[PDB]
Amino acid sequence: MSLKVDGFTSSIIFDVIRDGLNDPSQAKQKAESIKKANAIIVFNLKNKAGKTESWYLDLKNDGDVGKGNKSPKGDADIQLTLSDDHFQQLVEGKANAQRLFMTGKLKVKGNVMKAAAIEGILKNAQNN
Amino acid sequence: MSLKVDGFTSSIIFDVIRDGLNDPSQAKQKAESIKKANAIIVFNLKNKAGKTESWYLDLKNDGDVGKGNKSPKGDADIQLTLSDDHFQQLVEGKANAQRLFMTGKLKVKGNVMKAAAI
Repeated sequence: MSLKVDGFTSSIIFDVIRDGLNDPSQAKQKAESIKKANAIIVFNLKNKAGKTESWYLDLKNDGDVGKGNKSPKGDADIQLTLSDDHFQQLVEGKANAQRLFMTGKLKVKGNVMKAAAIEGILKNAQNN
Repeated sequence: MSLKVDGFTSSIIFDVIRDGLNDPSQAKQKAESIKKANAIIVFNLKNKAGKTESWYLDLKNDGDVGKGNKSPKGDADIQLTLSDDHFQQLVEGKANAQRLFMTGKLKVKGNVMKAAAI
Protein backbone atom coordinates (compact mmCIF):
# COMPACT_ATOMS: atom_id res chain seq x y z
CA MET A 1 0.00 0.00 0.00
CA SER A 2 1.05 3.50 0.77
CA LEU A 3 2.20 2.27 4.16
CA LYS A 4 1.70 5.44 6.24
CA VAL A 5 -1.29 5.25 8.61
CA ASP A 6 -3.11 7.98 10.54
CA GLY A 7 -2.36 7.99 14.27
CA PHE A 8 1.09 6.41 13.85
CA THR A 9 3.60 9.20 13.32
CA SER A 10 6.45 6.80 12.71
CA SER A 11 4.66 4.83 10.02
CA ILE A 12 5.94 6.98 7.11
CA ILE A 13 9.26 5.22 7.83
CA PHE A 14 7.93 2.03 6.26
CA ASP A 15 7.30 3.87 2.95
CA VAL A 16 10.93 5.04 2.93
CA ILE A 17 12.26 1.57 3.84
CA ARG A 18 10.20 -0.13 1.09
CA ASP A 19 11.46 2.31 -1.55
CA GLY A 20 15.09 1.86 -0.56
CA LEU A 21 14.85 -1.92 -0.33
CA ASN A 22 12.97 -2.28 -3.66
CA ASP A 23 15.13 0.19 -5.59
CA PRO A 24 16.19 -1.80 -8.68
CA SER A 25 19.70 -0.32 -8.42
CA GLN A 26 20.15 -1.91 -4.94
CA ALA A 27 19.63 -5.51 -6.07
CA LYS A 28 22.91 -6.43 -4.38
CA GLN A 29 22.28 -5.16 -0.93
CA LYS A 30 18.69 -6.44 -1.00
CA ALA A 31 20.12 -9.89 -1.70
CA GLU A 32 22.70 -9.32 1.03
CA SER A 33 20.12 -8.19 3.58
CA ILE A 34 17.95 -11.20 2.74
CA LYS A 35 20.82 -13.63 3.27
CA LYS A 36 21.90 -12.00 6.56
CA ALA A 37 18.48 -11.33 8.13
CA ASN A 38 16.83 -14.52 6.81
CA ALA A 39 13.58 -13.64 8.57
CA ILE A 40 10.16 -12.11 8.23
CA ILE A 41 10.02 -9.35 10.88
CA VAL A 42 6.66 -7.93 11.99
CA PHE A 43 6.34 -4.58 13.77
CA ASN A 44 3.27 -4.21 15.96
CA LEU A 45 3.08 -0.50 16.78
CA LYS A 46 0.88 0.86 19.58
CA ASN A 47 -0.19 4.47 19.70
CA LYS A 48 -1.26 6.86 22.38
CA ALA A 49 -4.83 6.39 21.08
CA GLY A 50 -4.81 2.72 22.15
CA LYS A 51 -4.62 1.29 18.60
CA THR A 52 -2.47 -1.43 17.04
CA GLU A 53 -1.14 -1.29 13.48
CA SER A 54 1.30 -3.78 11.98
CA TRP A 55 3.82 -3.86 9.15
CA TYR A 56 6.04 -6.65 7.83
CA LEU A 57 9.59 -6.63 6.51
CA ASP A 58 10.15 -9.84 4.54
CA LEU A 59 13.91 -10.38 4.53
CA LYS A 60 13.76 -14.16 3.96
CA ASN A 61 12.08 -14.58 0.55
CA ASP A 62 12.26 -11.92 -2.16
CA GLY A 63 12.39 -8.67 -0.21
CA ASP A 64 9.10 -6.96 0.50
CA VAL A 65 7.79 -4.39 2.96
CA GLY A 66 4.07 -4.13 3.46
CA LYS A 67 1.04 -3.64 5.66
CA GLY A 68 -0.17 -6.23 8.15
CA ASN A 69 1.06 -8.69 10.76
CA LYS A 70 1.75 -11.48 8.24
CA SER A 71 3.85 -11.47 5.12
CA PRO A 72 1.89 -13.03 2.23
CA LYS A 73 4.94 -15.24 1.57
CA GLY A 74 5.22 -16.83 5.01
CA ASP A 75 4.70 -16.32 8.70
CA ALA A 76 6.66 -14.09 11.00
CA ASP A 77 10.03 -15.18 12.32
CA ILE A 78 10.16 -12.19 14.69
CA GLN A 79 7.49 -9.91 16.13
CA LEU A 80 8.45 -6.58 17.66
CA THR A 81 5.80 -4.81 19.74
CA LEU A 82 6.42 -1.27 20.96
CA SER A 83 4.86 2.16 21.02
CA ASP A 84 4.84 4.49 18.02
CA ASP A 85 7.01 6.96 19.95
CA HIS A 86 9.57 4.33 20.91
CA PHE A 87 9.81 2.94 17.35
CA GLN A 88 10.53 6.42 16.06
CA GLN A 89 13.15 6.89 18.78
CA LEU A 90 14.74 3.59 17.76
CA VAL A 91 14.92 4.59 14.09
CA GLU A 92 16.31 8.05 14.95
CA GLY A 93 18.96 6.31 17.06
CA LYS A 94 17.91 7.96 20.33
CA ALA A 95 16.81 4.62 21.80
CA ASN A 96 18.57 1.27 21.86
CA ALA A 97 16.59 -1.89 21.14
CA GLN A 98 18.30 -3.86 23.87
CA ARG A 99 17.59 -1.18 26.50
CA LEU A 100 13.98 -0.88 25.29
CA PHE A 101 13.68 -4.65 25.78
CA MET A 102 15.28 -4.66 29.22
CA THR A 103 13.01 -1.85 30.50
CA GLY A 104 9.82 -3.54 29.18
CA LYS A 105 9.25 -1.04 26.35
CA LEU A 106 9.82 -3.55 23.51
CA LYS A 107 8.36 -7.05 23.47
CA VAL A 108 9.95 -9.70 21.26
CA LYS A 109 8.57 -12.95 19.88
CA GLY A 110 10.98 -15.30 18.13
CA ASN A 111 14.78 -15.21 18.26
CA VAL A 112 15.88 -12.39 20.51
CA MET A 113 19.34 -12.25 18.98
CA LYS A 114 17.90 -11.10 15.67
CA ALA A 115 15.72 -8.55 17.47
CA ALA A 116 18.91 -7.25 19.16
CA ALA A 117 20.31 -6.72 15.65
CA ILE A 118 17.21 -4.85 14.45
CA GLU A 119 18.74 -1.43 14.01
CA GLY A 120 21.65 -3.00 12.14
CA ILE A 121 19.11 -4.88 10.00
CA LEU A 122 17.26 -1.60 9.48
CA LYS A 123 20.31 0.29 8.20
CA ASN A 124 21.61 -2.18 5.62
CA ALA A 125 18.00 -2.86 4.52
CA GLN A 126 17.27 0.38 2.65
CA ASN A 127 20.74 2.03 2.74
CA ASN A 128 21.04 3.55 -0.74
CA MET B 1 21.19 -11.12 38.72
CA SER B 2 21.48 -8.37 36.17
CA LEU B 3 24.30 -9.92 34.18
CA LYS B 4 25.58 -6.73 32.53
CA VAL B 5 28.69 -5.25 34.11
CA ASP B 6 29.92 -1.67 34.23
CA GLY B 7 32.69 -0.99 31.74
CA PHE B 8 31.28 -3.54 29.28
CA THR B 9 28.80 -1.60 27.19
CA SER B 10 27.85 -4.74 25.23
CA SER B 11 27.07 -6.89 28.25
CA ILE B 12 23.37 -5.93 28.40
CA ILE B 13 22.93 -8.51 25.62
CA PHE B 14 23.42 -11.25 28.20
CA ASP B 15 20.38 -9.88 30.08
CA VAL B 16 18.49 -9.69 26.76
CA ILE B 17 19.41 -13.26 25.85
CA ARG B 18 18.49 -14.64 29.27
CA ASP B 19 15.05 -12.97 29.21
CA GLY B 20 14.33 -13.97 25.62
CA LEU B 21 15.50 -17.53 26.21
CA ASN B 22 13.71 -17.95 29.56
CA ASP B 23 10.44 -16.31 28.45
CA PRO B 24 7.74 -18.93 29.24
CA SER B 25 5.79 -17.91 26.16
CA GLN B 26 8.86 -18.95 24.10
CA ALA B 27 9.17 -22.54 25.35
CA LYS B 28 9.57 -23.72 21.77
CA GLN B 29 12.11 -21.09 20.68
CA LYS B 30 14.11 -22.14 23.76
CA ALA B 31 13.73 -25.83 22.95
CA GLU B 32 15.10 -25.48 19.42
CA SER B 33 18.13 -23.34 20.29
CA ILE B 34 19.06 -26.01 22.81
CA LYS B 35 18.42 -28.75 20.27
CA LYS B 36 20.44 -27.34 17.35
CA ALA B 37 23.13 -25.22 19.05
CA ASN B 38 23.91 -28.09 21.42
CA ALA B 39 26.86 -26.44 23.21
CA ILE B 40 27.87 -24.35 26.20
CA ILE B 41 29.45 -21.14 24.88
CA VAL B 42 31.64 -18.83 26.98
CA PHE B 43 32.23 -15.20 26.00
CA ASN B 44 35.52 -13.63 27.14
CA LEU B 45 35.05 -9.89 26.68
CA LYS B 46 37.96 -7.42 26.83
CA ASN B 47 37.55 -3.68 27.23
CA LYS B 48 39.80 -0.74 26.46
CA ALA B 49 40.50 -0.42 30.21
CA GLY B 50 42.35 -3.73 30.06
CA LYS B 51 39.82 -5.82 31.97
CA THR B 52 38.31 -9.23 31.15
CA GLU B 53 34.76 -10.33 32.00
CA SER B 54 33.20 -13.63 30.99
CA TRP B 55 29.69 -15.02 30.58
CA TYR B 56 28.42 -18.48 29.71
CA LEU B 57 25.50 -19.43 27.48
CA ASP B 58 24.49 -23.02 28.26
CA LEU B 59 22.50 -24.11 25.18
CA LYS B 60 22.80 -27.90 25.30
CA ASN B 61 21.21 -28.79 28.67
CA ASP B 62 18.22 -26.67 29.75
CA GLY B 63 19.35 -23.25 28.51
CA ASP B 64 20.70 -20.85 31.13
CA VAL B 65 22.72 -17.65 30.77
CA GLY B 66 25.01 -16.43 33.51
CA LYS B 67 28.18 -14.75 34.71
CA GLY B 68 31.57 -16.40 34.62
CA ASN B 69 33.60 -18.61 32.31
CA LYS B 70 32.12 -21.89 33.59
CA SER B 71 28.60 -23.35 33.12
CA PRO B 72 27.28 -25.21 36.19
CA LYS B 73 25.81 -28.20 34.21
CA GLY B 74 28.75 -29.69 32.34
CA ASP B 75 31.35 -27.10 31.40
CA ALA B 76 32.37 -24.97 28.48
CA ASP B 77 32.50 -26.40 24.97
CA ILE B 78 33.61 -23.33 22.95
CA GLN B 79 35.12 -19.99 24.03
CA LEU B 80 34.88 -16.67 22.16
CA THR B 81 37.25 -13.79 22.98
CA LEU B 82 36.66 -10.35 21.53
CA SER B 83 36.53 -6.71 22.53
CA ASP B 84 33.51 -5.04 24.08
CA ASP B 85 33.15 -2.69 21.09
CA HIS B 86 33.35 -5.46 18.52
CA PHE B 87 30.97 -7.69 20.45
CA GLN B 88 28.50 -4.81 20.64
CA GLN B 89 28.92 -4.30 16.90
CA LEU B 90 28.34 -8.02 16.37
CA VAL B 91 25.23 -8.09 18.56
CA GLU B 92 23.71 -4.93 17.02
CA GLY B 93 24.17 -6.30 13.48
CA LYS B 94 26.92 -3.88 12.41
CA ALA B 95 29.73 -6.49 12.16
CA ASN B 96 30.10 -10.02 10.77
CA ALA B 97 31.42 -12.85 12.98
CA GLN B 98 33.54 -14.69 10.45
CA ARG B 99 35.07 -11.47 9.31
CA LEU B 100 35.81 -10.50 12.92
CA PHE B 101 37.51 -13.91 12.94
CA MET B 102 39.61 -13.66 9.81
CA THR B 103 40.94 -10.25 10.92
CA GLY B 104 42.05 -11.48 14.33
CA LYS B 105 39.37 -9.44 16.16
CA LEU B 106 37.54 -12.55 17.36
CA LYS B 107 39.37 -15.57 18.75
CA VAL B 108 37.91 -19.07 19.01
CA LYS B 109 39.20 -21.61 21.55
CA GLY B 110 37.80 -25.09 22.17
CA ASN B 111 35.80 -27.58 20.12
CA VAL B 112 35.10 -26.90 16.37
CA MET B 113 32.64 -29.71 16.73
CA LYS B 114 30.21 -27.61 18.80
CA ALA B 115 31.48 -24.31 17.43
CA ALA B 116 30.22 -24.91 13.89
CA ALA B 117 26.61 -24.81 15.16
CA ILE B 118 25.93 -21.82 17.40
